[PDB]
Amino acid sequence: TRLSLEAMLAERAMVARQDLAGLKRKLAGADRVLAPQSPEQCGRESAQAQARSVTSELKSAVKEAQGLEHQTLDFLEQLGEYPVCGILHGDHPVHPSGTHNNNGKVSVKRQFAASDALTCAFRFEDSDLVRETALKTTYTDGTWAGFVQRLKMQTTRKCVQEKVSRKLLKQLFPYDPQKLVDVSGELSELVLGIKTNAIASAGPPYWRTKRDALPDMLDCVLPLLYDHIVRKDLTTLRNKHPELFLAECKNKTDRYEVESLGEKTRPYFSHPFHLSALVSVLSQSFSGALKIMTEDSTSFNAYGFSWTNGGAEDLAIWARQAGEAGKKPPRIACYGDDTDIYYRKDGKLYRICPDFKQMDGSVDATTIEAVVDYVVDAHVKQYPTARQFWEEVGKLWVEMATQSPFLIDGTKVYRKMQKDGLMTGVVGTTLFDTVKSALAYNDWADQLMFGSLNLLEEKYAIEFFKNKHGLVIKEGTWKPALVNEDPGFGELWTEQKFLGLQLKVVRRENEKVYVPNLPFEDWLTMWVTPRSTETMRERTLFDRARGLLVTGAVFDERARGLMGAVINSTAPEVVCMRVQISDGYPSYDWVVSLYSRDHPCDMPRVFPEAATLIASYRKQVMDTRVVI
Amino acid sequence: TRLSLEAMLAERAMVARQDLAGLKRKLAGADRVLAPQSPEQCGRESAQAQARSVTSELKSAVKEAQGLEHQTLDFLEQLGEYPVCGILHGDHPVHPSGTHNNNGKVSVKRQFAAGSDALTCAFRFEDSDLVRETALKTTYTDGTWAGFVQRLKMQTTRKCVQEKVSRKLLKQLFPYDPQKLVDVSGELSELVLGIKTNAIASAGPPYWRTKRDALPDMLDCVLPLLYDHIVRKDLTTLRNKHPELFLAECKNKTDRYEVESLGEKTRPYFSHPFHLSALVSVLSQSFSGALKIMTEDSTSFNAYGFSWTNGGAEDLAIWARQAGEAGKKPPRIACYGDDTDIYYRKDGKLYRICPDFKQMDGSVDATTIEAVVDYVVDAHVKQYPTARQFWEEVGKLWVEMATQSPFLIDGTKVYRKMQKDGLMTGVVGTTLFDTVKSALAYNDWADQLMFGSLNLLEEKYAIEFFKNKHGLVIKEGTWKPALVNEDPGFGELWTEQKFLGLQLKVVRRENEKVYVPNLPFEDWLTMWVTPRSETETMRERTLFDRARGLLVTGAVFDERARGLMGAVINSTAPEVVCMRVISDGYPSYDWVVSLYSRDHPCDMPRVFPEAATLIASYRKQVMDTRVVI
RNA sequence: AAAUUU
RNA sequence: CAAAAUUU
RNA sequence: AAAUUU
RNA sequence: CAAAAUUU
Ligand SMILES: O=c1ccn([C@@H]2O[C@H](COP(=O)(O)NP(=O)(O)OP(=O)(O)O)[C@@H](O)[C@H]2O)c(=O)[nH]1
Ligand SMILES: O=c1ccn([C@@H]2O[C@H](COP(=O)(O)NP(=O)(O)OP(=O)(O)O)[C@@H](O)[C@H]2O)c(=O)[nH]1
Ligand SMILES: [Mn+2]
Repeated sequence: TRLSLEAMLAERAMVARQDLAGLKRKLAGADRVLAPQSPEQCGRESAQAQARSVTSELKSAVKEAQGLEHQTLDFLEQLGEYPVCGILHGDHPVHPSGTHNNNGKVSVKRQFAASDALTCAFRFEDSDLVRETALKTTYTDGTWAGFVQRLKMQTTRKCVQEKVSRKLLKQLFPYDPQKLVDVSGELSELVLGIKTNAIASAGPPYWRTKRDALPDMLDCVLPLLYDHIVRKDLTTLRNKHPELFLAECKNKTDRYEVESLGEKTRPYFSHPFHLSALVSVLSQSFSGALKIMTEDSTSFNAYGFSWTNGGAEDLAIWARQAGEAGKKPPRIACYGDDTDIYYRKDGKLYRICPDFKQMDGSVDATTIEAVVDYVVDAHVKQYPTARQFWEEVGKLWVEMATQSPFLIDGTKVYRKMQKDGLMTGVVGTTLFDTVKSALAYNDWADQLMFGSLNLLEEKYAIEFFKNKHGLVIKEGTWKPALVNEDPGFGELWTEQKFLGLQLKVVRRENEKVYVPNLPFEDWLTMWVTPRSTETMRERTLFDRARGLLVTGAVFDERARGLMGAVINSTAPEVVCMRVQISDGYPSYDWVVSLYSRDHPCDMPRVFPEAATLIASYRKQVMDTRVVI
Repeated sequence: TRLSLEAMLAERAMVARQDLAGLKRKLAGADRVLAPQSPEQCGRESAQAQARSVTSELKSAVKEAQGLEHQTLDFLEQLGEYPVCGILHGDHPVHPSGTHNNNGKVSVKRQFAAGSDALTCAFRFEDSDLVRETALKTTYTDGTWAGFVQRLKMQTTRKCVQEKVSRKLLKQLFPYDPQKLVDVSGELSELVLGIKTNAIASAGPPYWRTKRDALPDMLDCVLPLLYDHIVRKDLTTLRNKHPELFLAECKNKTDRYEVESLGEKTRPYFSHPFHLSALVSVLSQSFSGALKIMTEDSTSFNAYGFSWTNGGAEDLAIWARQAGEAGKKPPRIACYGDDTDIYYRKDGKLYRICPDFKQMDGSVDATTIEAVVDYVVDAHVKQYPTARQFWEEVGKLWVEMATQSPFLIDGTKVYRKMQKDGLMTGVVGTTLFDTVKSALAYNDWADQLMFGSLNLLEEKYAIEFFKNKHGLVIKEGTWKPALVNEDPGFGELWTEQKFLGLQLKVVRRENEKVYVPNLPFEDWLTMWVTPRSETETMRERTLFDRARGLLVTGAVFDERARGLMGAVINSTAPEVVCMRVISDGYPSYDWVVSLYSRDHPCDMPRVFPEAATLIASYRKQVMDTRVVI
């Protein structure tokens, strides 16, 4: 009741942005700063019909592939059935009563189920292109057949142990010791500091979101785990409550090639919240301290690299200092299985952008153990009072990464027969892949110095990584290319992709700004396969179009036109409504600014008078000093 | 959707306090710090039945009194009918279609309706005969036509006396800090945006909706129009073209009324246009913020701003004691509207009078009103001279609203007060105007004591004096001088009289004396059973809040009232105590004593000390990572 | 809430 | 969405 | 949101 | 709740 008028106006503002009908009415006359758009190609009805037709074909293709028989799970170790956890937190079990329980045994059921975006594509683009694009890739749960095949490939690959030491990791993966979290502090506070996905599964035995399981984890399971860690008593705990150390093997819903649905569906592992949270203390602290290649010339690390705020140009600057192959250091930087390589032949700069196939399967136990050691050691050198505890956590970490028992479908509990091979989904997954990859390329570079310059060639490179590192180069990814070291306006560094994107130079006045880029076809693939009321659907179209523009679609003339069309199609009320109000849009100029070294600024408003129109008030200066 | 666990816990905490069902489950049986309470007298069904029975009698009494004929409104000037305002703000009229409009004329309909959980609680925990007689004596009601018109006439037609007043005299009685005054030479929009108001109060004509709903129409449309016409000396053009912009509504106040006197007494007030009140509030609120009170400055007669808390109750006593021998040295006099505390000595002994004026607004003369407006405007322009002319124009509007505004009552007929004298209660500054008139009269009273007229201490001559010399009527039985207990014993009263509706009492804390407000049980009980007013939960929560409020105001210092409020508090379900709406605390005796003392502020004690952790299902446990393994 | 990436 | 990096 | 006061 | 003062 008793409120200042200023405050009252603010309250009215918030409330107003929730009333769609009122927004629609107040914005109805407003000047709209339209995005650049390409013209319509056909009407709603035709576009919907074409979308329906494509969706219908995809649905049958997916349903057929999902119907395929899957091969036996004999390649895994069998450990029988596990009893459901009996642990109570107050008046309820930590494992909910009616869930994931077949006659007292833990059970799971894999889901393999069978577009607004697609309609937009047909509305604004050539039918044949949209149709062939939409029929090649689909966002899907995948297939049993594909799931099991990839699982086998991930769990039974012949690996090679890397030759690694702390000295070598210090060189390739330098970090700032002062940025490491003081893990000598009290454990509860440290755990409370970790970030996570609130709606991700908390794993066994919570069988609900991390948000829902949080109290059960912190108040009940974590102290129990701590007590048993510090008393060297984990085996008692494991035997009495096996579900506390159980993972779930899941099929990843993803953008999969329709052609290969029955051969390829990615598995990952969801671990218990209490274990992942504990390991995250070390892992997230270490991530925060890690340098990237653009900050330290010895680092092979791109885990942490950003294209924005000069990053794209930093990559180029870093790359150019690469030396003559066999004489001076190349420039190599790794992010998981994805690597950018620069070297000179007769002073000319070359680039390779190779990838590894099902890489996690090739990550050897030595590399995993060395990475855990390096992270643990980094912390205990800086905070020595807590050495023993964190070494124990180190052991759990390694176990989760290599040997965790797991469910797939039903009650049968499996384990990977060999220790080698990374259990994708463990905390630190990406770091493990990055390190394995970097050790291999570090060895590769050493061999160049010893004179073996034929390792620059596809044939010998593929042989080398297979034989010497147990790593499989993805077909067609070893294609050295002459780099455009100083690109012209609108020209590319090379046609190759690193971290899914090409590097290009665009003009601003007479300056060159380095920005990400892809051909239209790639942007279109992303557009028509979203990674998923009428109002929320309309708003999602708006948001996805903005996102793609920002990522680099704005620098492709056809993609920019498509995204702009979608943006301009979004009703004013949907643009301006309160959301989890973002009523700006990525203009070309703003996106260029984002990738440049400019100070951060807000996206331009779609409706510049929205604030005042929504409030039904535009301030007018009234001077109290006037002569009367 | 990626957050820290700490943040996730915080989100869960906020959500949890809104999930009543979950709160109910988690706090069921929780360790509860019970308030002191008197025992149950009867159960709910019996108490509800008794409440129903009392409510039924009150309803008939009110309905009968509302049926009484009212006297004609011929004592006011008639101005005919006003056309509804045609001003548009964008796609809508400022005066909404189909409201307050009788065939194109502004119209209004007075509401006198004949419409308790509180009463049920009273019966649950107190003697039936006492609750019943208490509840039948006072009711919260719209009042009556008969009573409304009688008080309206008394307010608009009283023979007033012009005060002898000047800036010099007001500086003396109403000192202020000039440095606290708002810089009113700033830009107008910013100044207006800075005023506080009641969001759900009527915005008046021509908006005919809440201030919250009318705010854009006011700021964006009407206020600039008003400003343009002010600065061009063109207000009469505006008045003629859009009369509704300068129209008030005369309304009946819903209030606690004696059932006996329903047909004789219902308070009238005036609701003015938002644009005019907002403008004047810039000056008035600024001035209120600068005003000193009697406990800060020995010359001040002003209690507008006084607080009983944080030593205030003791400050009153300290201030009072320095009163001198009547006819030799200054008394101690302090005014808040029509309510005044007076201290003097006869043969060195301290006496107290707590007189009140009857329908005081009717007695406030136009000279006093004009002087107060001048004093406030001048205070600002002395500090910020660049804006003199504008604020003098606002000064003129201010006077017009407080003495001569045209107004509706019921139907389309527009009235005006025939005489300029008499305050139109509801204008911005209402309380200050009353306070000043009252203080001028008492200042004169005190002067006459010095000139030798010591019989003005006596009821007979005091009443005569205020009537004849100031046009003010002392309410009967409010002039009763009393020997003050200057150093009160533990549990003793300063005197039995009320100032600002409360007695002053001394309570013991260890071996210290703390000065606190107090009333007899019957008064607290009257307040309890007549709330100044939806789920069962919100009703239960309101009971909890009213019980706490009364305790804090001083009910905690009466044994039976403390017991009643405590019983209500202890009856409140845990979920209702702990839900999102300080909130989950209760006023213990010790905490309330601390509030009235000069102690630093602290939170009320928790009803459920471990509520936070129980609700979260998490108690932090220290786990040491430095352990040897 | 959204986009890209691994 | 299992862990994650980069964006607004 | 709530109590008292004018 | 017409303007308000004090308080939680
Ligand atoms: O969502 C993801 C995608 C990829 N990765 C990591 O990326 C690495 C390789 O990805 P992958 O092992 O999942 N299969 P992939 O190599 O993509 O097969 P292909 O279709 O031939 O390219 C693995 O080591 C994963 O751990 C993730 O951790 N999460
Ligand atoms: O709710 C209120 C009460 C009082 N007042 C103002 O304060 C003045 C005195 O306040 P008052 O409330 O004590 N009563 P008064 O009308 O003088 O006589 P009576 O009814 O017999 O006790 C009134 O005359 C009004 O101007 C208000 O503005 N609002
Ligand atoms: Mn990959």
